Amino acid sequence: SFSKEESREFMAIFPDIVRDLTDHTDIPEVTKRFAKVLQYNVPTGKKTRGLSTVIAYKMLEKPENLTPENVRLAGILGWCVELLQASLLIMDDLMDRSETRRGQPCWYRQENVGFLAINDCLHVESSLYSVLRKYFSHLPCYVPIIELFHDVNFKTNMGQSLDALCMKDGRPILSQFTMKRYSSIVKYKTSYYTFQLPVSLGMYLADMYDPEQHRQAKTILMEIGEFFQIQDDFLDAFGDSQVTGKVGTDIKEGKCSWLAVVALQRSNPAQRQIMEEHYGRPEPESTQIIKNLYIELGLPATFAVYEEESFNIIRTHIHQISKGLPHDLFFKIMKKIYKRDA
Amino acid sequence: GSFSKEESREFMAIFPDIVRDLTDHTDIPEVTKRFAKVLQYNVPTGKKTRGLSTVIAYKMLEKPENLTPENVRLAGILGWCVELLQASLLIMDDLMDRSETRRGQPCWYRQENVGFLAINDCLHVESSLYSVLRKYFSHLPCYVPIIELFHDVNFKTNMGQSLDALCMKDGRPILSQFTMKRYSSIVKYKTSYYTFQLPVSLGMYLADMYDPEQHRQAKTILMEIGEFFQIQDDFLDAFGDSQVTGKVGTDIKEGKCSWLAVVALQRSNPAQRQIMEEHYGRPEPESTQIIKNLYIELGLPATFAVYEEESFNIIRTHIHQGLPHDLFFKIMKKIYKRDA
Ligand SMILES: C=C(C)CCOP(=O)(O)OP(=O)(O)O
Ligand SMILES: C=C(C)CCOP(=O)(O)OP(=O)(O)O
Ligand SMILES: C=C(C)CCOP(=O)(O)OP(=O)(O)O
Ligand SMILES: C=C(C)CCOP(=O)(O)OP(=O)(O)O
Ligand SMILES: [Mn+2]
Ligand SMILES: [Mn+2]
Ligand SMILES: [Mn+2]
Ligand SMILES: [Mn+2]
Ligand SMILES: [Mn+2]
Ligand SMILES: [Mn+2]
Repeated sequence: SFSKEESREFMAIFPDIVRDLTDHTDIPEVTKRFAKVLQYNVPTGKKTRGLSTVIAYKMLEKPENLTPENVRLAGILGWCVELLQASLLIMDDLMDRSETRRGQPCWYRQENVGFLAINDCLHVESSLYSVLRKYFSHLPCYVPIIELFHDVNFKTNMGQSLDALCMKDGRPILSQFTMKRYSSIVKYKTSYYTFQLPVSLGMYLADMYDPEQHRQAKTILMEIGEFFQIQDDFLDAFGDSQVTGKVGTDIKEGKCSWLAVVALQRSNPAQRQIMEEHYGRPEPESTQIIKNLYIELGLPATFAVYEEESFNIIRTHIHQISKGLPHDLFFKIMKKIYKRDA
Repeated sequence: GSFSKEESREFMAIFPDIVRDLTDHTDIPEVTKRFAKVLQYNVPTGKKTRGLSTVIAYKMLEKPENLTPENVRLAGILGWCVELLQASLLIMDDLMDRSETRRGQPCWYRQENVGFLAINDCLHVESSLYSVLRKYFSHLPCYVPIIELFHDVNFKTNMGQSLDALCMKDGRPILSQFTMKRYSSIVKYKTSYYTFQLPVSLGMYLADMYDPEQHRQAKTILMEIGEFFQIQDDFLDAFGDSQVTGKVGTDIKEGKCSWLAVVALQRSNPAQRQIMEEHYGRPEPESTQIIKNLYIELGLPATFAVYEEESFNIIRTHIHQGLPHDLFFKIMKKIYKRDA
């Protein structure tokens, strides 16, 4: 349901994650510093992935099996996803040369961090397998959960690589900016870790190992992932940095974003040359010239129309879900993200 | 095993399968073909001591009658999982230490159209070893312990790296904290766990040796060999031939808490100590050459050569004291007097 009481239930676990990873008695300098890394980077987001892990479980598990112990375990799995999100955001902000994350200067920009952000990134990722070891190592779901986290990370790395290959020799490859390429990027970059991981982690905690059941969840959770990333791409250019918590860099970094794809689809020959000349430039005047074209092409209105159609199209596909999977779970995910401004 | 040609041929024959197993996700050939390039350029170009050690350890810890071609090749695949971890750590390290060359070629992040994308490749190469472990070990009792060992050693290595990186604050090195105590802590976490304990511990788990005391006996002697090994690397950074070592040292420029910088301060007169304060951890080429000229004036090359001989003999005395001694003698014989 994504309610005040669940947000308070979830934030109550976080102190214990910090204690489990920091409280290696011969290097207190580093354990104390890693508490700061966790405190800064892990808990200040919307925590949708982590809260979806708990909601997924509660709606897949048999009502009679929903003990306070079993709910807490779903809470700890959640925070393991947020640990992965944290690691990915530390790296992403370095690679995309971002200014602000979640309302604060990006970790790598801070006084004595810089490239040390690369090590923190890797440290925050490996720390979740330590949390998994302490709480799940005596449960049937231990190996499958470990393997899902390894597979999802590998797939997320490939997403991030395909995302980075938008530029060669300082200029974007606008000829290759297709909706086919776009769909491949968000599938691997976003959908696997953001949407599949929480729901699958819910299924494994409930002992739901049926391959066809996971396959039915995957198909709709990929559609939701695409829908989600298109929202992120819109906000990067037209969002309020005060509300979103970040300054957009998609245009400056010359990303194959949903905006850039649709811009090219609808551009006249003079508008295409603008894109050629000014897309993916370090100059502020170029970024504004591109945003001005985006405005000119009615991409705000175009996004808003798509969002509403896509919401309805996805809902129709959720009503057709089979293999005894709960519909409401997927309606509840869509309700939480539909028309978001952060 | 004895680090022989045939053992390098046996170990290099598995590598094509590792690249096949990770790259041959059919809807994105652009990324899988690029990752085959990332692997080819970053994994097998080292000496491969860690990976070859993992095979040698197993051969010497497993019962002679249980050494099948199947079991030896599994120890090899474990060897490559160690070389994948190494490959990922080196990509990250070169970005952080602002290094020019690695293994005779430009550092990965300096290559045309890499840059900060080297941060993704770093992460991507580490996660790829857990895909290899899954395929070949998921049915064995040693699966979970081997998964966990890697996770633990990675976490430990990350903490090593951080301590190493806190040598500087506000552009100046913290020379008053450059002790042998701090140094022994850096190398323990940064080098010894993944370079020496990991191969041997993997060879034990594949031989179904789960006795904690046996892992604790091996650990004690392998921690000594790691400290020895890192001191050798610290000497080469400043006095090594870059054409031979394959890398241009940056320890003086980055103001690292290296053995050389620790011993320099221990023996420095008050004029020599101010030279360090003024010129250590400076980007300017003239500052790096002044420090190397001070290092030569404190007879540090002769100091290292004496230490290397002493420690080599002291460790051999510790090895003599049901684990196979020749394993630890053969590792020490490989790295003793090395110039790369
Ligand atoms: C996949 C993307 C777009 C990264 C950010 O995800 P969120 O927008 O959910 O970020 P937080 O709330 O966790 O900061
Ligand atoms: C792997 C991640 C973080 C998802 C997409 O990255 P983006 O770069 O598009 O994410 P934001 O910085 O816009 O949150
Ligand atoms: C921990 C250190 C000093 C990294 C280099 O190790 P090696 O000198 O074994 O590197 P390669 O053989 O793999 O190049
Ligand atoms: C690679 C790791 C984690 C060890 C760090 O040692 P260095 O930073 O000195 O590595 P080299 O360049 O000397 O190989
Ligand atoms: Mn970004
Ligand atoms: Mn990005
Ligand atoms: Mn974005
Ligand atoms: Mn280093
Ligand atoms: Mn280095
Ligand atoms: Mn070195």
